[PDB]
Amino acid sequence: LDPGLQPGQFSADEAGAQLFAQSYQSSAEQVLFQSVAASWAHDTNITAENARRQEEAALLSQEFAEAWGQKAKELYEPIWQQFTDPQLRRIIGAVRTLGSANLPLAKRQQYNALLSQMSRIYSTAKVCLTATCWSLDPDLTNILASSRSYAMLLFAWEGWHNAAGIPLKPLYEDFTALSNEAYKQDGFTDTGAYWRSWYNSPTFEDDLEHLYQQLEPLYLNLHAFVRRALHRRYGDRYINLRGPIPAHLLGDMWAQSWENIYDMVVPFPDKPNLDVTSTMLQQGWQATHMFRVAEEFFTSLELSPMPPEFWEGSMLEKPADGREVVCHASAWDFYNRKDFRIKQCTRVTMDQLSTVHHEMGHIQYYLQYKDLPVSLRRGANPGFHEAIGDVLALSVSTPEHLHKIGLLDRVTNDTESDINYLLKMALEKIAFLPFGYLVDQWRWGVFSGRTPPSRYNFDWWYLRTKYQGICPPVTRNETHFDAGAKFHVPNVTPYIRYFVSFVLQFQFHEALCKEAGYEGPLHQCDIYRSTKAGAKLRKVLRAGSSRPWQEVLKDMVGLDALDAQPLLKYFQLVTQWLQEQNQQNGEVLGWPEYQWHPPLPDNYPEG
Ligand SMILES: O=C(N[C@@H](Cc1ccccc1)P(=O)(O)C[C@H](Cc1cc(-c2ccccc2)no1)C(=O)N[C@@H](Cc1ccc(O)cc1)C(=O)O)OCc1ccccc1
Ligand SMILES: *[C@@H]1O[C@H](CO[C@@H]2O[C@@H](C)[C@@H](O)[C@@H](O)[C@@H]2O)[C@@H](O[C@@H]2O[C@H](CO)[C@@H](O[C@@H]3O[C@H](CO)[C@@H](O)[C@H](O)[C@@H]3O)[C@H](O)[C@H]2NC(C)=O)[C@H](O)[C@H]1NC(C)=O
Ligand SMILES: *[C@@H]1O[C@H](CO)[C@@H](O[C@@H]2O[C@H](CO)[C@@H](O)[C@H](O)[C@H]2NC(C)=O)[C@H](O)[C@H]1NC(C)=O
Ligand SMILES: *[C@@H]1O[C@H](CO[C@@H]2O[C@@H](C)[C@@H](O)[C@@H](O)[C@@H]2O)[C@@H](O)[C@H](O)[C@H]1NC(C)=O
Ligand SMILES: [Cl-]
Ligand SMILES: [Zn+2]
Repeated sequence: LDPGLQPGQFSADEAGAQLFAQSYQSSAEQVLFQSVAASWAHDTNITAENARRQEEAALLSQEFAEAWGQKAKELYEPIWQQFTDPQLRRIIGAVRTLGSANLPLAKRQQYNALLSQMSRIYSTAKVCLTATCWSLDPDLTNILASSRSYAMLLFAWEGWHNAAGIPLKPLYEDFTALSNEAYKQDGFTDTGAYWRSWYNSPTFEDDLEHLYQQLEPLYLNLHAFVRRALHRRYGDRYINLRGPIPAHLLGDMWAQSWENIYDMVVPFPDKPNLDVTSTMLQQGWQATHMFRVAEEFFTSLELSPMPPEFWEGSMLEKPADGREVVCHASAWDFYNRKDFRIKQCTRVTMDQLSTVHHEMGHIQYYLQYKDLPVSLRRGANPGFHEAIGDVLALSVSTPEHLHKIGLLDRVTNDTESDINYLLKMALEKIAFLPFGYLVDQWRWGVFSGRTPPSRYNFDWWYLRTKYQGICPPVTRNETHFDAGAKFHVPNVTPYIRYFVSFVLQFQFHEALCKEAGYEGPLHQCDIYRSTKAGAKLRKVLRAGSSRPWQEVLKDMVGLDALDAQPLLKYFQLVTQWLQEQNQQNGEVLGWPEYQWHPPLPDNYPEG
């Protein structure tokens, strides 16, 4: 590690602790910058040489983390817990936390290579027919979204899970052992405990569970209604009205979002067609337009536009030249207060439009807190970061806002239209809740040793059935590693943030709508052009992680805790409607025939 990047001396009291933190953050900017740059170079251009460079960049970060970490522990370890300044307690608490830098050299390199190999496998995995091969993004995504052929959907589902999952398992086991080894030397019982500590709530898991209890009836009812619709199209052989839904029929590879089957479930088809995708295509929208339209919403709020460095540096389309990339969307902070980028293999679609806003939400956060000390450049909690863009997308997707941007010709205000809109939103937002909740439950069990390699898939599918009410359409066994077929698992990034942001985003929406002086039903609010809503959001963004999230929430929303009530109020009309539909249809809520799996199609597997 470069002499300039190494730590000096500071006194072993609270006041020396203050000066230590000041120089730490000064050197960290350059280390973070070269780390992110090396990751950028790789994720936008997956080569062995670029993986190597990224790995050597991670080693440097680990040396850095070691030097300042050992120093922070040398001076402050026994005393920093009783320190009077709680913000200093945070930063020093984070510097005494070495992570992977706790590993000896050989194991650091082992760790770094594993992250690189898992990433490459997920992002370059393909499903071959017999010479031509389909990628996840766009090919398999498109199939799952628009094919209504059972065997074609199954081919894509099975192919993807087999191709991504199977080779990942050995590497995932080794990663887990080394991640746990690293973080246990930091005093955590396992890596899952570390991840959970970011929410600093001794009661985190109980709070989440109480939240899910309130939300579960909404899911059960959406599930039953949707399953009925699928039965009408796939028949009695492939759909069990008292069983779980096959996992490949819900419009999405992970059955995590159901918006793509909206056309099958829409209650009042005579009302404006709220799936704007075809209108976008008919009008000739491109990635560029999508990002510009999203930017303009942000500026209508008197938030920052994207800087020139964003437009010149970002990757907004999947490259056409022989180049493999990580296609999964991400927002990037280079930690030089100048470069900020999005990397997204953008598709011309309504859900991709929401994704664009979601990604730009991350960037906007980066722009607003760029002048904070480096350690305070995070969300109030990770869920805050995830909720920013979705909140704007809640406004954008209202029929009225879509009309304003030329994506919907007619404007209607009636109970039929509302039911249509709220159902579409439920398929996006309510359908996700079980999945957003279950992913880290699985992964927390893995980290704790409750779920050993011998039960990876067994436990995955237990949770998938328990929460989502779905079943794999083909038989799985422990050779399969179906969790590794989801991006966030091999890319070693946490998931509970998304369950938190799905609750949080309706809390934010309510507050910004009230702040904008909007008096109507919550699901018809559009905060577009509300500078008052903008100023209120800006305060949250400019705060970064400088204050406990409970206080930031309180200032914004009026409550210091997560709360499902604004989500419930938002969906009240369709919740009551779906209940009534199901009772009139004499549906069974849930999947009592838990053991049920669909048969194979007659000509499986040949297409
Ligand atoms: O860029 C990311 N994170 C990206 C993932 C990533 C993490 C680490 C390394 C590399 C990449 P994403 O979550 O923007 C990338 C995207 C977001 C998304 C999807 C969608 C969407 C909407 C409708 C239909 C389908 C998808 N909308 O937004 C993501 O991973 N989403 C999750 C969960 C999700 C789903 C729906 C949704 O509305 C929001 C979130 C998923 O795809 O499974 O991190 C920024 C950041 C910085 C500091 C602190 C916290 C977060
Ligand atoms: C779509 O329509 C709804 C419903 O509109 C109401 O009911 C209809 C059947 C008709 O009788 C309408 O004339 C009637 O307004 C609209 O929701 C309503 O918005 C109005 C105006 O913003 C609200 O009135 C306000 O109510 C507050 C108290 O909460 C007062 O302080 C204000 O002075 C003002 O009177 C009304 O509460 C609200 N009604 C309901 C049931 O939610 C909605 O605005 C409209 N949406 C769009 C996009 O046009
Ligand atoms: C993708 O990464 C590779 C490195 O793996 C880049 O190839 C280098 O490009 C420079 C300048 O063109 C050459 O001087 C080097 O000799 C190349 N290195 C190797 C190992 O071939 C390549 O430029 C990147 N592609 C894109 C589009 O950015
Ligand atoms: C796990 O399963 C592997 C493949 O699955 C099997 O073949 C497919 C095409 C389906 O027909 C399915 O019913 C079968 O389970 C097997 O090749 C492998 O041997 C199994 N692993 C173990 C340890 O038994
Ligand atoms: Cl998280
Ligand atoms: Zn995100």
